[PDB]
Amino acid sequence: ELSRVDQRHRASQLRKQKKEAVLAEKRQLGGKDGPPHQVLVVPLHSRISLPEAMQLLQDGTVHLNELGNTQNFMLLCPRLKHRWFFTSARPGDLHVVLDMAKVADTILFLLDPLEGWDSTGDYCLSCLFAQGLPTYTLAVQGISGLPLKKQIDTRKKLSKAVEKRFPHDKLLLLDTQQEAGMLLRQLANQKQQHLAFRDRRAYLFAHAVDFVPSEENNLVGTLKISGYVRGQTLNVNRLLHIVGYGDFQMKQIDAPGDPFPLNPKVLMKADPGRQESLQAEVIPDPDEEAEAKMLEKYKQERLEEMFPDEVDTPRDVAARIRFQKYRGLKSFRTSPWDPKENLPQDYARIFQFQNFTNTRKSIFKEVEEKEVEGAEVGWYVTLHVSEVPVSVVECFRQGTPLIAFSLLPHEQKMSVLNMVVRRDPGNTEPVKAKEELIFHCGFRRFRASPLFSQHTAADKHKLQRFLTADMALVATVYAPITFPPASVLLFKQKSNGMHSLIATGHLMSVDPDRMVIKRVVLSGHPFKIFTKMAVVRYMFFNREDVLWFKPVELRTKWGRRGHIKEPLGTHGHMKCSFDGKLKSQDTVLMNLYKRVFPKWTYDPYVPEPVPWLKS
RNA sequence: UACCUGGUUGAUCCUGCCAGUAGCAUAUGCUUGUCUCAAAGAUUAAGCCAUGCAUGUCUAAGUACGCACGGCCGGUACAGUGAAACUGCGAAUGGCUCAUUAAAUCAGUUAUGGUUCCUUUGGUCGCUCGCACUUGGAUAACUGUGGUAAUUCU
RNA sequence: UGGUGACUCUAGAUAACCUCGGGCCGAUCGCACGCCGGCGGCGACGACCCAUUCGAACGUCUGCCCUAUCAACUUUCGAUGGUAGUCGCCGUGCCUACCAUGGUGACCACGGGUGACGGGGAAUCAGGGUUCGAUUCCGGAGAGGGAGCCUGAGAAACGGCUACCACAUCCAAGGAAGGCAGCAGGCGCGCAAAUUACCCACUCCCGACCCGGGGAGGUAGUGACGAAAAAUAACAAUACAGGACUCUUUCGAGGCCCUGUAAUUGGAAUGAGUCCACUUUAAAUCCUUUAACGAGGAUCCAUUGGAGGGCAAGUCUGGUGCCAGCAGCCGCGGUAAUUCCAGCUCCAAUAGCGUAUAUUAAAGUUGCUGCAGUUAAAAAGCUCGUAGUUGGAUCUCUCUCGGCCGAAGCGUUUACUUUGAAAAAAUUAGAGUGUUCAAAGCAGGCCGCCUGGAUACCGCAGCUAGGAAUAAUGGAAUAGGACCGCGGUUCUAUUUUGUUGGUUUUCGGAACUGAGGCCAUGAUUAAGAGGGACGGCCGGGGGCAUUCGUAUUGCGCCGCUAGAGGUGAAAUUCUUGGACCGGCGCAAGACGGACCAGAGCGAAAGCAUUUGCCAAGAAUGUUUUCAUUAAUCAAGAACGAAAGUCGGAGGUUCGAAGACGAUCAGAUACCGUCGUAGUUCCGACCAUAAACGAUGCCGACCGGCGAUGCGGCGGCGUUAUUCCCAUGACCCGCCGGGCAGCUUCCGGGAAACCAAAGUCUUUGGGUUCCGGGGGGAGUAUGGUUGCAAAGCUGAAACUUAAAGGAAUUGACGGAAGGGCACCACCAGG
RNA sequence: ACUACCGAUUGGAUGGUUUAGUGAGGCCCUCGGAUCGGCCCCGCCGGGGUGCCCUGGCGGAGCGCUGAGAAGACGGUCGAACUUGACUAUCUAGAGGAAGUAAAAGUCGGGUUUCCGUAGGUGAACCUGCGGAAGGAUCAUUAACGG
Repeated sequence: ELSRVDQRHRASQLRKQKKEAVLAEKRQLGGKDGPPHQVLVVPLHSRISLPEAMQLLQDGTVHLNELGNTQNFMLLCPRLKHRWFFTSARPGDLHVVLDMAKVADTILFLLDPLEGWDSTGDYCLSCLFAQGLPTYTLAVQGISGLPLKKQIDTRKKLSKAVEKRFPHDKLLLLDTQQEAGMLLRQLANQKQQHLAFRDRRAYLFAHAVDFVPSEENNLVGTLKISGYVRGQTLNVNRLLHIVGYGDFQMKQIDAPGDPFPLNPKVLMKADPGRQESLQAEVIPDPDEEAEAKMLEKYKQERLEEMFPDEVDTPRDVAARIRFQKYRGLKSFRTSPWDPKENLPQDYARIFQFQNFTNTRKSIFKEVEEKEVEGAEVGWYVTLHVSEVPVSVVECFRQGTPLIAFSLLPHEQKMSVLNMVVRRDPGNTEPVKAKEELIFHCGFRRFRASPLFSQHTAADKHKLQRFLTADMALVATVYAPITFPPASVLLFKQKSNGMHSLIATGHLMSVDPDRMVIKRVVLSGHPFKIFTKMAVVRYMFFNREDVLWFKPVELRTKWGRRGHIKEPLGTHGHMKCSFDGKLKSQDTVLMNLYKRVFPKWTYDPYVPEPVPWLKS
């Protein structure tokens, strides 16, 4: 490039460009045009009382909103030219923390001085890492509640206790109002993490919610979700999803006056009939017994880890009947399988994409590179919803918040979701393949019966009958369609409504063509050995059983590969050819493959979790 | 401690590089009980900066009429301490960074017989043949009236 | 007057000047107060100037990294110099005016780049060196970019001002205000870096100042950057296991034997911790010192990498099965996995240890010490030639002024060596001294004293004084050369012509000159260096003209002609007009065989018919001449096979291209028939080759042999029909310079091989070019030459663990021979 | 569907040498005189020496004279910067062209020793034309020549 001025001027140009990008990013929050900065406060340890820090932090002009249980307020300061919205959460109550930490702009964690944090807070923090961190900001409370002598070593011990979970952060303390000024200054200017799962749709937080019942006996009426738009330009025709209560149609948007402007009734849109998105999720045209079962599950998992899929052939039931729908494959990787060969009535009830990647690109470019005529971000708007149950307002009076987000096109239909997911080491309870588990798949909450498979690059995926503690699996189930990326969480009712976390991951591409193959290997003990010829017993029990499964190729735990020549006895006595000679301590085994499909167990309603505790 | 080892071939002897070996410096991973030293926004961006601080100053010895004070003794010009303000000096030292800059900077060497110099130190300070037992006019400090949304504005 | 090495210095005299935007010659304060109405001691501030100190500012000599795909730069608008000025604190093209046309450069100017602030210095390192230095000390530069100022002794100052640019804060929209490359903090950038703490107590600085201020600085906080010390256990008895010793044939048994291992037993001793008190300190913290509690290993529990080779420590067990993976490299995985993943065991370092990148030593793989160039990567195609580098032998202290000495010249000038004085501290090497040891530190030690706080290095360049080998350079050869006296011309003597005005005092010194004497008067020698002469020759050395041969081709004539041409076979083609053929000729261009050699000449490319001319050329011979004139060469220049390219001529043969015919599962290579440019000559381009001895040029030493060419020398004998004298041709030697061969344990070398490819770790005669694993690639780009084709110079991105060189065997011959056997054959049974 | 070249849009933007022009602000010079003060002149007056010499105060005009002096301006100078073309140098959106890659078992299917330099065959390999090399495997003979 030469000519030192030329290199310098090119560098100055690039500097200008990246500074313009950064400045264009940072005005989107906490300002005259920006929406308020939502800060969610979690006291991790049980010794901390959030009211103490909450009143140290509340002083600036305050506006104390109130709810049934939680207490969140609005803060406005022209000194820092900053609008804050502080909302408090309790650890263990994973409902509230999970469904309102996915819209909060910055999370402030409180830590006791003596210990790191509570085990319940440890569970909460594990779940929050697994679903996505907006911005964490470490804080402590009891540092100045001790003399200096133990104070410095207390900070040292906390710094020791944090580096195992948070890799490196400074611990910013809260004891005085001036320290709260330092913290507020810190939270005003942070390297904001763009959690793209928030940004790609039009998500809105509700400050007011009013129910106008059309008919009180029908227990359904018009809802007034008024608050701030925080994602994209929100459009009426796109449907609206409430995080705990499903996706449904919204009828009207108005824009009233904002409650808290930084420097101190008209309707925006009604939904046209033809341009509306239609609510069509499917195609229109068509005590000690539990302990004993748990021990049986333990024995089954122990049997299905040292032996992969060894199934003993029953001598009562005929073998070609019990494995009627199975087929044999020469090689798992290379042998073709038709994805449209055998389909039930369930895949005649979902929606398929001709090309997912093209559709995802088109939808994302239509969101980003195009502008719609809806209300812009930062606006204090009100949404009138035609169809909603009453009880959500009751929940709005309980203490849980309401968050409503406008969906992408084709996000309400049913499809076959595939979730890349690995087991959390905190839980060790054996989970079978077709169990009913709760998915938190990115603002959605539902029980499902998934199917676990390997996460390889090939076409066929062998079904996993149990969840492995290190291998990363793919959970496949009928589910409402969601566009990746998406944080995915797996929970189970342990006892008394305690949601236990098992596994977490991301959402992979959604398609029904990803077939899952269930395998069964049948064992046989070779009791006669010639050179490259063997006579094997106890694999079948009839005579026509060997004749039915003639073309299937036998393999061997010691690596030999063969194919059967003839049946000899009336019982299961079987002549087999081989590449080489078997050892005397050897077993032959034959692979049988079938296509397996997930169960249709989907329901959007979820029970409210109780506060989590350790056994 | 003036050192070498594996790798071309059927095998050998070579040229020859690749790789290993030791250092030293930055980053980073994993782990970390004592104790004494101790580097630390140089590299990328000599990019941008919210807020606080970083440069002030009085002796017996320039100017005291702020009762601001305890306080003389009373017509005692000025008893004392002394805010403020004028005056004098400093603020050009220090700190910071390495962008510029290739006989430039810089280093040793010489020169000012080609110059400037606060301060400090020693000299010089009735050499001059031409109201002074004390000269003049202001201006702050203070009193009082104000302007401007606003300033260490006036 | 006084002084420097040198003044246009300092001092003195005279004539004057001395700015109204002006120069000094106390209209000042404090402290005690006191003596014959007047005189006074001490201190503070001040002041024109001088000197000083702290500096600043310009100059001087020497010393920077990479680049030629940067070779000419500078000068209209100062570039180099001269004179006068302007401005400046001064010296100057610093600026102006007038002149002159200069100044720098292959000793690399000018232009670029730099991931450049320079140095002290850091890391490594035998010796040499290589790399780094933003960074606490010194010097410099800048406060977002440029610019211009105020005030002041000192600023082109930014914690001062004024503008424009770029950002950017408060508005009441009229305006106002900026500058963290200061300390903390944020954003941003990133692989990458700490507290919006406390204090002026230490160190020092500032002020009016025994008092005030100090994000300078100190002190704590974060801190596995790096560095020093150093715990995680010690002893005894048992209980086993081994090893030796003794007694026992052995098995076995003992020891006042050894060595291990024990969630075995016993006691004692401790620190990490929790905590008091003191000390520390500005107040603290820490370290140090005390009470109190505080330890049985089944924890107050050590990690990080590894166990195929390099490279220490397992062919241990289970799982996965050329999958997953491991592995820097070589490689492993395809089922007994020595390499993956676990367990156990073990190794390495150890409060540390992995990885990535940069750089260093290894790398004698950047070579000055100290590499290589026949075949592995490499010597230019060849010669000339400038700068550069290098270069034969030779030669052994004094005359005046002052007290035997000091002053003055030295001696042609340097390089070299040695000494001396100057060369910042820290860092480094290093002396001393129990920081408890140590890294450190500069302290400390003894009954108020006694001491330390050294030293060495500090390259080059510049001063200094000796040395005179070695290496340069000079002193007399048209003799206007030295040393002495004998004279002239001119300018001058600073005192002796008491005081003088003087034409003259004398004396002596300087520049040009005429003879004389004097010097042992003055020229080292002739390289087994070179040049140049001269003699006889010698050669396919070159050019011009001339001449000859033979073949081929064409034409004319005669004769016989029906086939001829070609091939492994064939076929295309010519011919009955008349081929091929045999002969007589003519013409056209070509080429100079056999002679022809391990010969010859030429710088190489290359050069072969006779004769003449032209100018060369080596070697030999010389008791010739010049006397160092030489070797190799960046730049630059002639020649340069074939092919090619421009203009002409001529075209016999042959022939790129192009046209036929054969040959087939697939032939398009293959073979034979024609045929254009070309091959030839003349004049210009082109400048490349396997341009090859795959071996730069010059010089020295180092084995043998017996042939050849040229020249010379010495010769028994043989031939010119015995030769009448010399003279050519054979034979035996010797010398010099060549062309080559044989052989050697000269020595080299990886070897093949080589009398050089030797005299090379026992490494240095001079010099030129050039190579750095293999590809990309002699490619792209740029410059330059060329009509063009092309040539010369010439990368990188990316890519691989080999590519390569010499020699030794033979699995195998689809290579050939033998030889064997009534389990093979002949004759047969 | 994913890369990465070329490129229609002078695509736009910014900087360094610049040609020409314009030129903020400071400084210097020439001016200028908002004002402030003084020297006079009157009118009211008090004193001394004998209405006259000078005094203290007030107010007035006399463009009477004098000292200081602000704004502003011509001119010089340094000079940031602004506009216009050229040389550039760089950053940043793009219709399209030519490519390639993963996905379709979809349709049709004998010769040569090895080179080097040039020129032609069609760019290269290969072949041929001309000139060169070995880095490519030497068996047999060779005294007389006089009459």
